[PDB]
Amino acid sequence: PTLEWFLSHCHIHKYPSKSTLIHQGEKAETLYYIVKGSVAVLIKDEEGKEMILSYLNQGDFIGELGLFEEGQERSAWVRAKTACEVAEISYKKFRQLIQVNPDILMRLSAQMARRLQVTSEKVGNLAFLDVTGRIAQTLLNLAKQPDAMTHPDGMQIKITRQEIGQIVGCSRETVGRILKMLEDQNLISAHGKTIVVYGTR
Amino acid sequence: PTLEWFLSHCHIHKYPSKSTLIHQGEKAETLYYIVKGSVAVLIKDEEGKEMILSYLNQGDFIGELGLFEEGQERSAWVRAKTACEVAEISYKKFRQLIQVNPDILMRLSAQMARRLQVTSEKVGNLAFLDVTGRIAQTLLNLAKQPDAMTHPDGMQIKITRQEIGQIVGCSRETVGRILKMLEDQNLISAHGKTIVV
DNA sequence: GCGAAAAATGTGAT
DNA sequence: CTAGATCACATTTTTCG
DNA sequence: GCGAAAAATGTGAT
DNA sequence: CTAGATCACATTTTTCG
Ligand SMILES: Nc1ncnc2c1ncn2[C@@H]1O[C@@H]2COP(=O)(O)O[C@H]2[C@H]1O
Ligand SMILES: Nc1ncnc2c1ncn2[C@@H]1O[C@@H]2COP(=O)(O)O[C@H]2[C@H]1O
Repeated sequence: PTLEWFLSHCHIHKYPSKSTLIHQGEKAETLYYIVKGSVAVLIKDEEGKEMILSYLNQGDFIGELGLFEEGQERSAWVRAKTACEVAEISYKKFRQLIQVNPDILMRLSAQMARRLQVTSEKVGNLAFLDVTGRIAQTLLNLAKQPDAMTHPDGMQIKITRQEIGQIVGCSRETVGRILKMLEDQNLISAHGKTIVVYGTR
Repeated sequence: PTLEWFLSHCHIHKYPSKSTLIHQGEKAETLYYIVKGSVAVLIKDEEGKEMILSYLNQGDFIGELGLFEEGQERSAWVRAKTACEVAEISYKKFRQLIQVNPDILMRLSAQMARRLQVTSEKVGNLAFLDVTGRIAQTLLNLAKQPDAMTHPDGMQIKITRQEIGQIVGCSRETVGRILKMLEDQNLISAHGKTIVV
């Protein structure tokens, strides 16, 4: 399949858990593709707080927002979540490749298009909702996220309050008090391993 | 170049001051092109409010997200800040134009990455800044803009308080109560006009 | 599948 | 314990015929 | 090159 | 008016050699 033409030119490498895959600011060097495992992508403010903006899992393409112009600094931080294998090709060679088969360039644009639907939703969520709203919404998202392991009354996830405050944009104390709130209503069962129960699965 | 070959196949239309060229929610088929004019992409909440998620101008492709996922919704709302001239091609045709001269595709994919980029910044200005912070860089970015006039020494953009309010995500009454404060803290001077120094 | 050490947490007036 | 929202309604600024 | 209506605004506790 | 951040350390639970 078309993928294998790229995945052959693209050098697979092992990256351990927590291993800072890409750093913000550097200069657009390679094009990356996750052949096993997962990744987190985050930015930080005036200086200090990091905020997650997306994860990405098997089959995505990291760092492609340079590719179409020259001299772009890295957009943001990309830090491995679980250990993963991120294969890669040099920008210059990607282009030459695009012409010998452009239906992978097609496949890239797909991700570069959907990621902005998701991201424009985010602006939505941080402008129109309040933290309880964002949290509730996010838990549903994460249930959808491939990470989840089923539990006989809803999708299970083992994430942490610190991280929710980080995706949600709020101090982890408020995560503590709201996750408690949605528990004393039966929307949530929660001990480190959280299960947001919506019935159906 | 690749541009004039591409365009030709596009029914060209002249939408007037504040038309609605894409209603959010509806069906996707048209990949538009502003051959002249300017757009304001919005998102709206079922209850009253909206957020100016982007300005788009001449040269920009529009309604591009449908194209790879067959069967979809029109992500947001495109309105019209001035009389424009927009071109149009059926997606399934555009897809054929891809597979004969693949340069036009790049030009959209590049239109995207720059967007993906500026929007991810928007995300952050919301999770990290004061209203003052926000209004402030909004008065800066609004000067890196095709429609702003190089006033005596600096940029003179016109844009109203409710307008800045929609971009920022803050109330109108705060916006005014605040930007005129960036005047004592001599960063701007205004009067309908916002003569960012 | 350990248990020492490393990380996450939560509670309240302002 | 601080930032920014929410009240109507005249005064004020802007809109082209 | 000028006059109505029309958009937009400011404020002030809380 | 009202929502959440927040300071600081006991205590609880999750990571890793
Ligand atoms: N909003 C976003 N959503 C998803 N991925 C993003 C977003 N912003 C940046 N990225 C990714 O993060 C990478 C960091 O810089 P690159 O230009 O290498 O490529 C970027 C994209 O792969
Ligand atoms: N983040 C964004 N920045 C700029 N324009 C956008 C953004 N999100 C959506 N749009 C544009 O608005 C269009 C709405 O309909 P489409 O999804 O067809 O395609 C969308 C884009 O062209």
